[PDB]
Amino acid sequence: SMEQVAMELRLTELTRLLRSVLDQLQDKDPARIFAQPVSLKEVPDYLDHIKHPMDFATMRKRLEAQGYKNLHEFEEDFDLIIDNCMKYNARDTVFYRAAVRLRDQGGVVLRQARREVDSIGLE
Ligand SMILES: O=C1Cc2cc(O)ccc2N1
Repeated sequence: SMEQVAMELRLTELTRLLRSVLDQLQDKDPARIFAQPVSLKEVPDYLDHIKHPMDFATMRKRLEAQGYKNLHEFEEDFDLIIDNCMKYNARDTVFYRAAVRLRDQGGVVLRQARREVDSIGLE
């Protein structure tokens, strides 16, 4: 139907915006601490601690499959990256501190993304 196509165009548009958001968020992780899934070889007990692992590579895969239906879903995954890290790692670690900085710097980007999605009406 034309309606299905129209909705698919909207999703494709949302995906374009979220790709820009994702790039901006990942730029705030220049150490690439969150670039890839935590290695279960390097950290064999990780899944005993963290029940829903997340990372930028995994988000990017879901994104390119047009797997985010709205900004909320995307934000959920971003928050998993930060929240998982701040639980597994102690306060005095480079990992925890990187998560705090990513959360803080990233709030700015996500604040504008919310306004843009609403105004352009992408969801
Ligand atoms: O959250 C993490 C993931 C990781 C990998 C590693 O080799 C050492 C520490 C930590 N903390």
